Amino acid sequence: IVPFIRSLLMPTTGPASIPDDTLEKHTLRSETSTYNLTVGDTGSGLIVFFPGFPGSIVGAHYTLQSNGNYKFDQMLLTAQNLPASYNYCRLVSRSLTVRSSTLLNGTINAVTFQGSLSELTDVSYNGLMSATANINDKIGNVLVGEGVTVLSLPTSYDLGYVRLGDPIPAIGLDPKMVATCDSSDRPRVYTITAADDYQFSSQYQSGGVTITLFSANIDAITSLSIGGELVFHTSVHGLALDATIYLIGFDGTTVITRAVASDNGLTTGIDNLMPFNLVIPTNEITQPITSIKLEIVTSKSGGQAGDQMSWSASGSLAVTIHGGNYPGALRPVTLVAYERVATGSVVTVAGVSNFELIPNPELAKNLVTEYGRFDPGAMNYTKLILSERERLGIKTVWPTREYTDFREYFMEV
Amino acid sequence: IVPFIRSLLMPTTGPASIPDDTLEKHTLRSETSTYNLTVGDTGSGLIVFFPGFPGSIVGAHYTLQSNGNYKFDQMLLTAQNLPASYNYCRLVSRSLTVRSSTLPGGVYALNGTINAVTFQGSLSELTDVSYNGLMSATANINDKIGNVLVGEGVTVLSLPTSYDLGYVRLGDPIPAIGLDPKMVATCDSSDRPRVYTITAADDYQFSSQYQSGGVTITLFSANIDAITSLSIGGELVFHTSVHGLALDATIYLIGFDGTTVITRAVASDNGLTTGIDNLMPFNLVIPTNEITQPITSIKLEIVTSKSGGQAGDQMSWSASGSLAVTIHGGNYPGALRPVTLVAYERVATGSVVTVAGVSNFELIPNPELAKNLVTEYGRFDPGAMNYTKLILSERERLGIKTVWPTREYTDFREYFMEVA
Amino acid sequence: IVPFIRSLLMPTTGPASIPDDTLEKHTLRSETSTYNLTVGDTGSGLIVFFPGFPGSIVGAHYTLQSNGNYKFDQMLLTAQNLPASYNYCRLVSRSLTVRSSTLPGLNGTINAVTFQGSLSELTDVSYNGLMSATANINDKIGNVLVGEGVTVLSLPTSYDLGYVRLGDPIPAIGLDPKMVATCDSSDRPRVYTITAADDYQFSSQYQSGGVTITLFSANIDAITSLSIGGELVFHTSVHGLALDATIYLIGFDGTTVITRAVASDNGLTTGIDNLMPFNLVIPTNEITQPITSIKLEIVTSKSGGQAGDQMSWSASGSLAVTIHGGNYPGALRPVTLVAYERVATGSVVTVAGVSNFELIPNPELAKNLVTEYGRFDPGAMNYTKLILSERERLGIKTVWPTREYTDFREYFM
Amino acid sequence: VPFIRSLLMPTTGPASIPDDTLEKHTLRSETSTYNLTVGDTGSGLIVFFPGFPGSIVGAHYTLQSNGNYKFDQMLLTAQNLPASYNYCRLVSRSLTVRSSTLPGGVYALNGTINAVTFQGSLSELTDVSYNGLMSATANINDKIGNVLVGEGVTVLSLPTSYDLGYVRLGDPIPAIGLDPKMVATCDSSDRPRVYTITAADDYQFSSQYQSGGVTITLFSANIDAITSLSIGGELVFHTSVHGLALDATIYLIGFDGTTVITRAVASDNGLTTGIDNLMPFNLVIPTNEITQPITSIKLEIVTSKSGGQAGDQMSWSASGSLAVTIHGGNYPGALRPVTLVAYERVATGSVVTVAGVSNFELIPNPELAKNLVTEYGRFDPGAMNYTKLILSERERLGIKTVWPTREYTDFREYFMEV
Ligand SMILES: [Ca+2]
Ligand SMILES: [Cl-]
Repeated sequence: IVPFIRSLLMPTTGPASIPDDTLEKHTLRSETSTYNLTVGDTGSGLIVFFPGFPGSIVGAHYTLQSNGNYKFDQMLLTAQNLPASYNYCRLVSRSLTVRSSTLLNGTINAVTFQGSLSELTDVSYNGLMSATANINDKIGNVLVGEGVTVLSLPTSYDLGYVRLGDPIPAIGLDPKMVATCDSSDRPRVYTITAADDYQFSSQYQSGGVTITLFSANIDAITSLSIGGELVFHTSVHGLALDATIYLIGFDGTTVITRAVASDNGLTTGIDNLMPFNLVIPTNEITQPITSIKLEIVTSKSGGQAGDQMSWSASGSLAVTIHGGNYPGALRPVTLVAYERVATGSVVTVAGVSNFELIPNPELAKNLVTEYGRFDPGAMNYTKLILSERERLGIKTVWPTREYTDFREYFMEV
Repeated sequence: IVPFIRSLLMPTTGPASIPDDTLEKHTLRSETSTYNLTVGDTGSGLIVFFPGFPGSIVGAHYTLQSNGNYKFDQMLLTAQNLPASYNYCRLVSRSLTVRSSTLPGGVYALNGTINAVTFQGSLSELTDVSYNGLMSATANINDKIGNVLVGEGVTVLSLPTSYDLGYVRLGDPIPAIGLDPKMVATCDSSDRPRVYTITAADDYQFSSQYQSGGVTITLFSANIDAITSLSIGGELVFHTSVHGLALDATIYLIGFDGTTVITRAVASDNGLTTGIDNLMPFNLVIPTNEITQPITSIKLEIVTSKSGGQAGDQMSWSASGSLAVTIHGGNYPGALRPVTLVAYERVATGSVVTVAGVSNFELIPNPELAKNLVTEYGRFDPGAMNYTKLILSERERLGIKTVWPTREYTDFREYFMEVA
Repeated sequence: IVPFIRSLLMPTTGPASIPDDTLEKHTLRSETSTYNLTVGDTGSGLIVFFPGFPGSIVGAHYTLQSNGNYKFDQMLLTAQNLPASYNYCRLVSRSLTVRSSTLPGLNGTINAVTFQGSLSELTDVSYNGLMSATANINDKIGNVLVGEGVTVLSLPTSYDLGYVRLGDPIPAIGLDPKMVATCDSSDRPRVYTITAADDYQFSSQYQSGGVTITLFSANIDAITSLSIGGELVFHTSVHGLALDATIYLIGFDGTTVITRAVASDNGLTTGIDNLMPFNLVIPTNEITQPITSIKLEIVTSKSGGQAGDQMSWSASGSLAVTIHGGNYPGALRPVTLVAYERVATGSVVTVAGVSNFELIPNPELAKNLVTEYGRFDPGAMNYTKLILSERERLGIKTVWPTREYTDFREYFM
Repeated sequence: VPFIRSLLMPTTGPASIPDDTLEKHTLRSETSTYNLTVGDTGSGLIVFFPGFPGSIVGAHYTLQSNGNYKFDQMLLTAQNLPASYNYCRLVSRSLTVRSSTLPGGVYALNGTINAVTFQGSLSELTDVSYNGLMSATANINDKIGNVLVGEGVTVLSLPTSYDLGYVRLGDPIPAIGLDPKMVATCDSSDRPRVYTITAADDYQFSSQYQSGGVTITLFSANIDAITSLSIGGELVFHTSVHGLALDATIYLIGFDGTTVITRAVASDNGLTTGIDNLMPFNLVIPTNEITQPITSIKLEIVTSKSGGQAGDQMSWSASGSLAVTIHGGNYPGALRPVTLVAYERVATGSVVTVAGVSNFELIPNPELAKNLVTEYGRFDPGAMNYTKLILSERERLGIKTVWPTREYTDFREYFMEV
């Protein structure tokens, strides 16, 4: 039987080279993921998986709080940090199982959504059953003790190798200095026109008046840039602006704040320029970002109760998520939700990720790389299997008992 | 016969999945395009088609004016705006026919001819866009067609510019709320950007006698191409020995018809301090909804002024700097190149030039539609790609054109449905 | 025989279309490369080749100086400048031979290796050090006699690569005769993210003229246009301080290739966020030799100051260095190094090669150059995959002692 | 296979449907021929009911300068089936639309057509403009764009289910009455369509007196009807004000916005304070009163106070629901699907010519039964499977519901050879 197909459908058996046309000298590796997550007091929670992520980021766990909000717990990664040993990567296959081990203890709903985290319209335990219309991309009310298996299915082949966000040789006065070469090919770009002759008007107030000009859903796991410019016009004298950008997490928490304008004084009758020159590095992102908002504070230094403060603005920003549109980098997303699990129980996660990799300079001295086994009918066979996906029942989310049966039905044929 | 081949060569029969290695779960759709364009007073005009555009923009119509300049009429799109229902797209196949359908009351004689050609570059790269000059835009005999009767019509057939192309983000709206009711937020076509680099000045010396109101110059003008969002960055550094000088700088994006599509202030009353590097950064983002017609050039204007100046004293400065124009997803094959031009002349004024076609796509639904639209990997068809490669390699022998006199394309369709 | 395989393994026989799925109407061309390089007084040197470069840049020659440093000699290009006639390109195959052709008044050996990273990533570039840059026995060759020479053969780093924009000039007019405008290689950018400071504390006693520091230095790679964006934010309690900041791009030989002012007499206001944006664009025509590092200099000054006056500030910030089209396979990696030593001073090291391309003509040439999809050859790709997978068994090298490569050619014909 | 021939080429005549609805019947073809006149905008719309089980083929509307459509006339079959038959089933049908003339002053060609088959009924379309129609369906074989009017378009009726029952034709029944204008028919009834509307749920109405009463429209809803329907239900009115009286009328509006039928549902109905005032409807709208397809219904209420004076108050609260039953409305083909043929830029005064054939399975009325033999119909073992095979390969075969006539003609040849 075809190694690649075996690897694709049964990732835990090991890696195999993707039988496409991306002929690069590489090496094959398997990285395990093991976590024992703790259940909060509502007995409900959510694990967000990035099934196709080309690297060490596997997912994020959130617990549902009594007030109905989610709260970030932690990231789910591979056993080792790939960027420390390799510079390029391609995902070959992956599978993870989620089940309670601190065992009749609750149920799981799981779905594979074709967009990115912030694009979900409903993330409730029952709402997720509608995120996709594909019957083989959703699974409902599986007992937590039996568990669910997430299987990564392709979102395109002939994908390029991805830079891993590996550190680069650098020295600096600051011991907290960080330098990396980031995943960049195939950037995702968001364009936000925040104002088109927007008129702001308000009575003076010591300390100024704050407004949130806009708030938009965006997705980011790794480095991103925010560029652009706002132009302000005013008839009033003595106004000064303070502007700040906030990147918010899925749990509503602020993840990043950046000053864009500080005591920026406005001159009457002229175009007042407010540029954006922001770069958010990966190490600063502590949990997935799902929204961005801009705050503007208007103030009049020598003002007094009664003066009117006003200005008009026009402008657009561009948010670039480096490598964001690389299939698997932000989309798709597989959600595994659980409810009614006894508080304090352990939700156990166990999986394998298989990659095609290019070693970093030091490791390259000892790691041989090759083009990889020629297998003439491997791709055709894969295309045949995936086109017959519904007839064969190949799911992205499975009740583990069924996936196990599926594995037998495959090895004994 | 191989459904993909049938869709490729006869787009109006419907869509089919591209038999390459880009295995994504998707859905297949057909969008029609129907337009009844009006002929201006010169009886001449030009339709610019973007045969490989991965989305709803099919082309643009320009009428030729008596003064010899073109004038933008309107964009030609698909029946519905794909970005409103889908987030990702790939072009499978497309064909459009152009022919006259009317004669205003009074004209007894039908008149008019069409010249059409497929140019492997983007709009602003054409060296000649006159009715007869187009015939030389390419050397490939199967990518040009001349003097076809307007009443018979021409058929534009989209031929591949590479397979295994990735899905493209459609410029779909994202969830957002704002104080401004005119606020707009989208996720744009970005993979494979096109980048233009312009060194506007390398120690350029500017010198001129003061003048109330300032002195204006146009530092440079360059041809670039943009249909959707783009950004402009970089910087100009100014040096001066004169005191009291201030600069005003503006960027202009010009359309194919010479008109200004977009203007952006880059510098406003920016004072220049002597014996210091004066910095003028560019931080411009031009969203898609602001581009009303294809952009074919960019130019930079600088206004030098001396507030407390009088007739007689000299104004001057030296500058150095570069800008980078990034067209988001601009180099995605089909996004800007290639271009198919259909020119017509001698058509009775007031007649109707009718456009009708179909576009076929592989699409990924937006979140709301994904709740009701099933997506799949798509029929396995073992020899479809080989057959496609064989047909295209024999393109000249088989006579598969990108532009056809419609009668011939119709004959070609029959000769195809018989042999298969 | 399958044309493509013949072209791939024996580039000097001419071009052939790559049998992948990138179906573009194109034309095929061969560009030769010929150089007679002069050996310096140490008798030692280094030629850096970009085997997969999609265009006219073939390599760079450096001589080793008595003091142990390298010194840039010149670039190695194709006979004609492709961007002047074509706008898009893909590399089909390439091979170059390096051998001594002169005696002034035998001498010397060559070590060569193909490294899977880019120039600045090499950990050791000495004649002997190179032998360990890779672990692949077929990507290194040692102590070949210079008179016999070495042959560098370009092997694929992925197929189904897109066409690359060539950096061709665009129509433009300007007041400055020195004005330059091009459309650059851009798809698949490489991005470096550098966090230069995270509340970095700076402090020093005044000094007429200012105190200079080099905040950081990092290795990066660039051959063609790149851009630098981002921002530094400065805080200070002292009054009257002003900053000057400069970016330097350094070449492989340690020399300064490019310098850009980022801040000039930028005064710092107390108790506020002082913004220092980066808006640099470095055009290809300004890069005279490969860039291997970037550093930032900051000069702090207090105009009206006197001994005892203390100058201090804290800073935070990140920059993003974007190398346009830098991650396109072949544009920066891999690199093939050919080092020679003990060659008589004043000798001629002769370089001779052929580069084969798929090209799309510029507008003017398109009027007379016919383009086509290219020969259908059903099993060409499979055969290529088979050959590359049996690379080790067949002994297909990226660097060869020329005599062996010649025997290999016969054994093939 | 005769059935297939009839289904794909209706003009060749009728054939029995090879399903399981074994009834003794007779087979007939009824032609449709119309010469429609183009209005001053040069634009118009013909609405076809491709699957209608009877003589109603369609309706023609012209587009007016103000942007609204104006009803011209119904398109029927040569003869009125209900006059000779009592039951019916549609076998197959096709119609062509093309211009056949030129108002003097124009000499070559003028006009284009957009056509589409929508799977809903008329009022359910979201956009009926010339260009908007192109999106009514996502099926490429159910739409056709910018066909030259001189060449024409062909509408081909494709099935919306088989094993459909026979439909009563709305035939007259023996009846005598004192009124010469009396009418009695047995209507299409099987498979009614039903709309349920809640017009008010404690709605508060409040207004100042006014001579003649104060009028309001409680609700307005899109519904579809071509033949008889009934409207039943009840409104309940509560009030604290004494002396109030209500007048309530139901309006059935046509596709062109005009009122087609009105029925009083309350006349001078006085409201008693502190009690539930009931207002029951029992409206039966017979087919002959419906002059053009109905696309909406609205409820008008006039509140008055006979002995009131300026400054007097009028208020009440209301609750109510109604059921609109379209007899036989959900019978497949009766209301849905619909095929729209839109034309524009046609010279004013030109003639848009319609020509088609409808094939039916029929059961004669009592008088005709005396002379018309009926039978079960040819046994054709594989006709149904062949039909199912052709329809499943619809996209591969290119079998359209709307065609540029030249292509349909080519399609006919390619079939008569194979
Ligand atoms: Ca491929
Ligand atoms: Cl890219």
